[PDB]
Amino acid sequence: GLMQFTLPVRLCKEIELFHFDIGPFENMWPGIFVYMVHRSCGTSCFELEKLCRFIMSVKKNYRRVPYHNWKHAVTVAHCMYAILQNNHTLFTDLERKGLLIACLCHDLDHRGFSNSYLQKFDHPLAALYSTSTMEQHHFSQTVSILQLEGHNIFSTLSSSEYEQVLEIIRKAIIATDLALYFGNRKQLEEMYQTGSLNLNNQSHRDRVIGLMMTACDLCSVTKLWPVTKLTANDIYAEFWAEGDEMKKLGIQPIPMMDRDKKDEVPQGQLGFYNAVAIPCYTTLTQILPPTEPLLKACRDNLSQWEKVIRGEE
Ligand SMILES: Cc1nc2ccc(CCc3nc(-c4ccccc4)cn3C)c(C)n2c1C
Ligand SMILES: [Mg+2]
Ligand SMILES: [Zn+2]
Repeated sequence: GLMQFTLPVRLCKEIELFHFDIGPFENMWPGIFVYMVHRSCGTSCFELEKLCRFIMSVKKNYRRVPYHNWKHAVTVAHCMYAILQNNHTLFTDLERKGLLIACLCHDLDHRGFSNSYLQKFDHPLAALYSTSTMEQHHFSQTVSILQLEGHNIFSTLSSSEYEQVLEIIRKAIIATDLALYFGNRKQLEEMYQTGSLNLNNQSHRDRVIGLMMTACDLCSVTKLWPVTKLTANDIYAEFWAEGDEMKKLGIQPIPMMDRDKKDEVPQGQLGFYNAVAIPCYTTLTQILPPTEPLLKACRDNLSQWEKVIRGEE
């Protein structure tokens, strides 16, 4: 009960910054996550024994793929921790609880393949879930683990507080389907600009949590250049494996997934920063001004990709 988690001084200070890298020591990531729950939620949010057992079952259910792995889960949760800590008074007790768990769980049991590949392979999961295939699976795996004995971290919540948090988590995880982000950000753009955005309106809060989920999920583009550059290799290593599997089904993959077209990566990153990342962190900064360091870091990385194209590195 009087048991803090504490971190070495360099981590204690840097973990509060949006651009923090959780580092290569896997055995420290559980403690980093518990540290973040304790500071953003409280030492009383979860029974430590249950939380530790829940974290280790979540870890066990992430696969050894190059990008959509346990490191990505904890990275996306740290970005959410940074957003929550810079926007102290905007979020409910239940939202603080639900969103760090949602982030840790959002890619549970990912196989390194897109919704599109599952649909073309005719994977069983594509028949069970016609849209946001992997994301409905991730929520389903979250509920499974919550129902393991000794794993219900929400046990002290009332019946209706419990249903509310599981509903925050479901919407948060569904929102990580990037196909839904474009529409969601357009609506948030219009609401903010006509002045109709209202954070007492639940359907509005939902949209804003959706955008935060996109922002955390994409946070590799908000790191220092050497982190951003090295994560991009992991990201393309999955896409190219998927491209290879598309070719096995007799389908030319899109160039993004075709390892023969590696040369167009710098130009593909530009498109991505311009069409997805910058718009994402721009609208997030408009709604939540203290998240501006994410937009600034993203702009700095776009400018580094421009330098790569000009052969200045
Ligand atoms: C967090 C993060 N999430 C993602 C998701 C997708 C992409 C890939 C962008 C991208 N490359 C291409 C491309 C590359 C080589 C040849 C032809 C086309 C097209 N397109 C849209 C990146 C870089 N991401 C990052 C950095
Ligand atoms: Mg995902
Ligand atoms: Zn993800």
